[PDB]
Amino acid sequence: NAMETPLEKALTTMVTTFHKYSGREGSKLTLSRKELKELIKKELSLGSSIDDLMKSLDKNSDQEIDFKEYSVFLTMLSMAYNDFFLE
Amino acid sequence: ETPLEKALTTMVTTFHKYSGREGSKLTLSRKELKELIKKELSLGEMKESSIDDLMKSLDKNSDQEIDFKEYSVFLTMLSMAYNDFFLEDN
Ligand SMILES: [Ca+2]
Ligand SMILES: [Ca+2]
Ligand SMILES: [Ca+2]
Ligand SMILES: [Ca+2]
Ligand SMILES: [Ca+2]
Ligand SMILES: [Ca+2]
Ligand SMILES: [Ca+2]
Repeated sequence: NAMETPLEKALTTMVTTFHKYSGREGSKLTLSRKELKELIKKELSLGSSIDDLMKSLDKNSDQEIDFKEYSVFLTMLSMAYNDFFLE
Repeated sequence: ETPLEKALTTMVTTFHKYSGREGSKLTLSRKELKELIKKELSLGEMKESSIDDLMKSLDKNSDQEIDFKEYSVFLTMLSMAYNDFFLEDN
């Protein structure tokens, strides 16, 4: 939909990126650690601290990252750039 | 460079496009929040009553400014809304 604003397209990409990787194993509604790392490896530039990331994110302790837990991860990455924003 | 990386960059630069217009360059006034919503989201014009309520819900420290952390709660409302749409659609 070309008529979506730049922000709308961004938010859409955040949502589709989750579901692109959550449907590889297990529930398609959640990311396993394997699935998380594969989104991290392929979609981000972050190349034992995953499993620590995994734990910080898994607020319900169910071993899986759902959409609300992934949104917190995205905000972490956003804030890291916002902290040092130079106009 | 990835779509997801450009998306997160957009979250930041959009905030700053409007937060730097007046007052603190790092926070959105009520004016700046209303202008962000008007321009950067499609249709659905927000009434003054609606801006008030969203302002008061986001402004957890009552300084009448929306900082990036408070603004991140709004982005999540929008993501969550589209997630529900994507789930139904798929
Ligand atoms: Ca899965
Ligand atoms: Ca979980
Ligand atoms: Ca979380
Ligand atoms: Ca401002
Ligand atoms: Ca926009
Ligand atoms: Ca505030
Ligand atoms: Ca907050």
